[PDB]
Amino acid sequence: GSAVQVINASEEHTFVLNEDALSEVLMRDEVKDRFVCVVSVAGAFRKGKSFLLDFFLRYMYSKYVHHDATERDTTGILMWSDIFLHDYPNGDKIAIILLDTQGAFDCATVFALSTMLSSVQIYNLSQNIQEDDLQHLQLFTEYGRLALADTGKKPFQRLQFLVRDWSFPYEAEYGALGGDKILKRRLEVSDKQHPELQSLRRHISSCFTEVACFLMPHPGLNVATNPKFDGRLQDITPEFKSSLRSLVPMLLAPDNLVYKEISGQRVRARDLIQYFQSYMNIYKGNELPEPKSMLVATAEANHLTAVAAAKELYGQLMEEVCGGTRPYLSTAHLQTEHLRVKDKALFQFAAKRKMGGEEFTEKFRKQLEDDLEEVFTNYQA
Ligand SMILES: Nc1nc2c(ncn2[C@@H]2O[C@H](COP(=O)(O)OP(=O)(O)O)[C@@H](O)[C@H]2O)c(=O)[nH]1
Ligand SMILES: [Mg+2]
Repeated sequence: GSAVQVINASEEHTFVLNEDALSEVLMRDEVKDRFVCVVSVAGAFRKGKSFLLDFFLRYMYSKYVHHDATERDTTGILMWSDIFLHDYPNGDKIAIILLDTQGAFDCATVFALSTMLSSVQIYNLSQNIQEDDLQHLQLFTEYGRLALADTGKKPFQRLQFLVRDWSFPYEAEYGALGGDKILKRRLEVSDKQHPELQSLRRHISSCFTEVACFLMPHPGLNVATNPKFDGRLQDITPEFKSSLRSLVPMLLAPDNLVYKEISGQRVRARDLIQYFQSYMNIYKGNELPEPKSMLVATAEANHLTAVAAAKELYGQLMEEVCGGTRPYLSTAHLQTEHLRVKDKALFQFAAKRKMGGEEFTEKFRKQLEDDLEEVFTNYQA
């Protein structure tokens, strides 16, 4: 059809990455600018995830495109082949990504990826915001708390508690007005004497730019209880549809378009392909052990990305000004000219600022020099 959803990982029995696959799309000339949205939905299998998404399209394909008319046996996460570009004026230039968790679910421990990798997380919850649901949000409030000391800047931007089939609008009215009555409660109250480490209601704010909750009307017994739905639009309750119209926009079009911001700085799309394979290593270990750091893995991709960011620059400053149509023959101070570009590759490397440590970071520029300086010791003399 018009577009497909590409797998990124599998599971049974290992936990492969489809490196090419992810790469075979992000690298399209949406190589940029600003990965960003990066909107994801996750949570309870068949609490209607891959459906809220399916309206994210049949209602986005038409504010970015035609402005009027017109995981079967594997987990991992989805990406739609289509991607939604923008913008100007003071932008950006922004690609738009949709991920839809799925597959081996029986929240099935692949909500961290789909959150580590996301500028807008939609925790797709049912009935109520329970405590168990609140307990899956631990391994970030610590991971980030470190980072809070470390980077100094809150990782994670927006988490959207989405309550599907909320059923007492008389206490709290459907939508954002009541999303933030219910939420505010359940992060007061049982912060008072009741649970132990889930008392991370105290740390949450710090680790997210925006945390907000939304309450959905039950759609209807006919959608809820039917195998392979289509019917018609009437077949859905008006209360649902009226909510979408407040929902989907609320999230989409800028500035509800949320900038993916590692360290404290936006990121292009060509760098996701890094962050994707980086985390994914220390997930089920790549060997055995987890988690909390995490901060090892984020920094180590926070960093190796600037290397490849300031190595592309090297060539694309050297073999043009210092080579190519006037090639590889002595001057004898192309060296002097190469020092310049090497310097540029370091003087303009320290873009300010990534993160990871001190002896941990500069470890890399040690290997920029020794990987930059390996053209001075070249090529065929
Ligand atoms: N109760 C309820 N059911 C829904 C809602 N939205 C979709 N469904 C039903 O959920 C099923 C599909 O869920 P789906 O998104 O594919 O599974 P998931 O991706 O794993 O969450 C179908 O029966 C839909 O009728 C909702 O808001 N409430
Ligand atoms: Mg699904």
